[PDB]
Amino acid sequence: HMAVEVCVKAAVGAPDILGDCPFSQRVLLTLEEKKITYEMKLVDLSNKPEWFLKISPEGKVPVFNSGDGKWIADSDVITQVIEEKFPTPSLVTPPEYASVGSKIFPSFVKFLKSKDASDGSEKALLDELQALDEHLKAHGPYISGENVSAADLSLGPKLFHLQVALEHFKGWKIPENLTSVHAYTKALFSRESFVKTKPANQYLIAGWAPKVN
Amino acid sequence: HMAVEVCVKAAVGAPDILGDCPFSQRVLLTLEEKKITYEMKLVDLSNKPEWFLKISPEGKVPVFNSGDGKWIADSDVITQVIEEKFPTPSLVTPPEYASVGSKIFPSFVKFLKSKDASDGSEKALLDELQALDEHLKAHGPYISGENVSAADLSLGPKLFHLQVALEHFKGWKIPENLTSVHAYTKALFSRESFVKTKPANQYLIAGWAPKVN
Repeated sequence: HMAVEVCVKAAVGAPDILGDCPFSQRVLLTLEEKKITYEMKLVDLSNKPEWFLKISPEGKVPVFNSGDGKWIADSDVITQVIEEKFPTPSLVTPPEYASVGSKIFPSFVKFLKSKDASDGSEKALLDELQALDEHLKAHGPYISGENVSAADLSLGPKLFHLQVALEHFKGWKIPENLTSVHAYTKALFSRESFVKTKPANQYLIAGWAPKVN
Repeated sequence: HMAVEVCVKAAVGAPDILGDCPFSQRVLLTLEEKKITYEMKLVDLSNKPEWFLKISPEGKVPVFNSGDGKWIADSDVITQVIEEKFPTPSLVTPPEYASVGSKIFPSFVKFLKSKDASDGSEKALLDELQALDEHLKAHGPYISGENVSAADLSLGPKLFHLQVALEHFKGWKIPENLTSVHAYTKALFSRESFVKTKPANQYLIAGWAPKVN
């Protein structure tokens, strides 16, 4: 029977280069951490190939094959299907810590797209990071203590995008007085799985550039 | 080891009565169709019990246990975790038909909440149902032909809510010139699994009533 497969976003105009999808990176982080043998198939969404449109006709990424031939979409769905089919090593996050940092990504996009300083977007984002800092100071170094879980593989890519896009477009960085957020991103981003699956800053910025204007 | 379990919304003030959650009904429809032995645990969200807040601390429904002790949320996640752990009988919808009727439910809520007739909400909903009718006329009686799949178990509850809430609050019904939508809802709603898991019209209307005003 079939191999384990994942289709993710490639850099625009470079089909052999990994793109900036943070939902695709969550799935890649899961597959790496569980030491599963798989194949990453890159798709340039501005030039959707024949084989891709067969597998995912609505052109959405990521799409995953567990080796059964049935292609499934949505990174929440995918990472949970992976947890069931490949339970060891466990990456289960306790439900008490499931929604930790849930509003950081929407607040990041809100502040990035912003043109007004009286917007309240910066404060709303800062308040969201202050809450994450408090949670990490109390129950860290990761979302669920001493070990990396699913919630980290989801939030990690989102904080990476926040870091690169806000520095480039705004000159804004997660403030250093948020010591627990910083130890968290320092620890998470330096992981063998993150370093491998992270997009080059270049493609992250290029991807966000049209949405900023 | 543990039993298969699902926590769903109960009628407000009646913990022994099945509530109106259409995402919970999708999961119940999946569990019935796959002839899986499970237990439905009812939760009155206006009076969240002790045991429930342990299992799902963010108070969200549905929540599901496949018998491993690990509670999971989101009906898209749940129904796909069920498809992997219990593949026979298959309920896989081909991805080509995955997004069929995707905008019907948001358009229904838009038109229900509406106070203006010049809103364009009615037409937007009608256009969405006309497209579903065309798809069903061409590739029916269900979303994926002759047999019921996952997409039907998702859309079915949504069309049921649309039917009951729009008749009660607006005097609006899916027009009868949409013959394929009607054969579809006639076939789907009469199924042993639907009849069993459907909320009483009463609790559907009561649930929507505060959101209409």
